[PDB]
Amino acid sequence: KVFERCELARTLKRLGMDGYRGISLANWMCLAKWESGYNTRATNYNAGDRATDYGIFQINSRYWCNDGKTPGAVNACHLSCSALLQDNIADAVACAKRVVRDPQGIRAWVAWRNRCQNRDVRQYVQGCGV
Repeated sequence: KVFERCELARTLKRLGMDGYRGISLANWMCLAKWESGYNTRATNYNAGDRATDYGIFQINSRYWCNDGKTPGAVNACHLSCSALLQDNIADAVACAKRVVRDPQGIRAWVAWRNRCQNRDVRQYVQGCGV
Protein backbone atom coordinates (compact mmCIF):
# COMPACT_ATOMS: atom_id res chain seq x y z
CA LYS A 1 0.00 0.00 0.00
CA VAL A 2 1.18 3.53 -0.74
CA PHE A 3 0.10 5.79 2.17
CA GLU A 4 -0.93 9.40 1.71
CA ARG A 5 1.16 11.71 3.93
CA CYS A 6 -1.34 12.74 6.63
CA GLU A 7 -2.92 9.31 6.67
CA LEU A 8 0.48 7.89 7.63
CA ALA A 9 1.10 10.64 10.22
CA ARG A 10 -2.09 9.85 12.08
CA THR A 11 -1.43 6.08 11.85
CA LEU A 12 2.07 6.42 13.34
CA LYS A 13 0.77 8.69 16.05
CA ARG A 14 -1.82 6.09 17.02
CA LEU A 15 0.93 3.44 17.16
CA GLY A 16 2.92 5.44 19.69
CA MET A 17 5.74 6.65 17.44
CA ASP A 18 5.52 10.34 18.37
CA GLY A 19 8.44 11.06 20.69
CA TYR A 20 9.43 7.38 20.85
CA ARG A 21 12.94 7.25 22.34
CA GLY A 22 13.09 10.99 21.81
CA ILE A 23 12.24 10.73 18.10
CA SER A 24 9.51 13.11 16.98
CA LEU A 25 6.78 12.05 14.59
CA ALA A 26 8.08 14.42 11.87
CA ASN A 27 11.45 12.58 11.83
CA TRP A 28 9.74 9.23 11.37
CA MET A 29 7.73 10.71 8.51
CA CYS A 30 10.95 12.03 6.94
CA LEU A 31 12.49 8.55 7.29
CA ALA A 32 9.58 6.62 5.65
CA LYS A 33 9.40 9.28 2.93
CA TRP A 34 13.02 8.89 1.82
CA GLU A 35 13.36 5.18 2.48
CA SER A 36 10.31 3.98 0.58
CA GLY A 37 8.06 6.90 -0.31
CA TYR A 38 5.40 5.64 2.12
CA ASN A 39 5.23 2.33 0.22
CA THR A 40 4.87 -0.82 2.37
CA ARG A 41 5.81 -3.34 -0.37
CA ALA A 42 9.07 -1.61 -1.23
CA THR A 43 12.05 -4.00 -1.19
CA ASN A 44 15.66 -3.31 -2.05
CA TYR A 45 18.28 -6.01 -2.52
CA ASN A 46 21.94 -5.07 -2.03
CA ALA A 47 23.96 -7.33 -4.31
CA GLY A 48 27.22 -6.29 -2.67
CA ASP A 49 26.31 -7.87 0.67
CA ARG A 50 23.29 -10.17 0.06
CA ALA A 51 20.91 -8.47 2.46
CA THR A 52 17.55 -6.98 1.41
CA ASP A 53 15.71 -3.93 2.83
CA TYR A 54 12.01 -4.46 3.45
CA GLY A 55 8.97 -2.22 3.66
CA ILE A 56 8.06 1.30 4.60
CA PHE A 57 11.16 1.73 6.83
CA GLN A 58 13.45 -0.41 4.62
CA ILE A 59 14.41 -2.62 7.53
CA ASN A 60 17.46 -4.82 6.89
CA SER A 61 17.36 -8.64 6.69
CA ARG A 62 20.87 -8.96 8.23
CA TYR A 63 20.01 -7.66 11.71
CA TRP A 64 16.32 -7.18 12.08
CA CYS A 65 14.16 -9.62 10.18
CA ASN A 66 14.73 -13.09 8.77
CA ASP A 67 14.30 -13.94 5.08
CA GLY A 68 16.38 -17.11 5.28
CA LYS A 69 18.83 -16.14 2.52
CA THR A 70 20.97 -13.49 4.25
CA PRO A 71 24.30 -14.76 5.65
CA GLY A 72 24.90 -14.25 9.36
CA ALA A 73 21.48 -12.78 9.84
CA VAL A 74 20.31 -12.11 13.37
CA ASN A 75 16.57 -11.73 13.60
CA ALA A 76 16.49 -9.06 16.33
CA CYS A 77 12.86 -8.18 15.75
CA HIS A 78 12.06 -11.92 15.68
CA LEU A 79 9.99 -11.53 12.53
CA SER A 80 9.81 -12.89 9.04
CA CYS A 81 10.72 -10.09 6.66
CA SER A 82 7.42 -10.94 5.01
CA ALA A 83 5.64 -9.20 7.92
CA LEU A 84 7.27 -5.90 6.97
CA LEU A 85 5.58 -6.11 3.53
CA GLN A 86 1.95 -6.06 4.80
CA ASP A 87 -0.41 -3.12 4.36
CA ASN A 88 -0.91 -3.16 8.12
CA ILE A 89 2.28 -1.49 9.44
CA ALA A 90 1.90 -2.60 13.07
CA ASP A 91 4.78 -5.12 12.82
CA ALA A 92 7.02 -2.73 10.85
CA VAL A 93 6.53 -0.09 13.58
CA ALA A 94 7.26 -2.52 16.40
CA CYS A 95 10.43 -3.56 14.58
CA ALA A 96 11.43 0.07 13.89
CA LYS A 97 11.03 0.72 17.65
CA ARG A 98 13.44 -2.19 18.28
CA VAL A 99 16.01 -0.72 15.88
CA VAL A 100 16.11 2.68 17.64
CA ARG A 101 16.35 1.04 21.05
CA ASP A 102 20.03 0.53 19.98
CA PRO A 103 22.57 3.29 20.82
CA GLN A 104 22.60 4.87 17.34
CA GLY A 105 18.85 5.40 17.41
CA ILE A 106 17.31 6.87 14.26
CA ARG A 107 20.87 7.46 12.97
CA ALA A 108 20.89 3.74 12.10
CA TRP A 109 19.42 4.79 8.73
CA VAL A 110 21.89 6.64 6.51
CA ALA A 111 19.12 8.31 4.53
CA TRP A 112 17.95 9.99 7.79
CA ARG A 113 21.39 11.59 8.12
CA ASN A 114 21.43 12.67 4.45
CA ARG A 115 17.95 14.12 4.19
CA CYS A 116 16.42 14.66 7.65
CA GLN A 117 19.10 15.38 10.25
CA ASN A 118 19.44 19.10 11.09
CA ARG A 119 16.68 20.08 8.68
CA ASP A 120 13.28 21.70 8.91
CA VAL A 121 11.17 18.50 8.83
CA ARG A 122 7.91 20.21 9.93
CA GLN A 123 6.53 19.97 6.43
CA TYR A 124 6.03 16.23 6.85
CA VAL A 125 3.22 16.66 9.43
CA GLN A 126 1.73 20.04 8.43
CA GLY A 127 -2.02 20.08 8.19
CA CYS A 128 -2.36 16.43 9.21
CA GLY A 129 -3.86 17.22 12.58
CA VAL A 130 -1.34 15.28 14.67
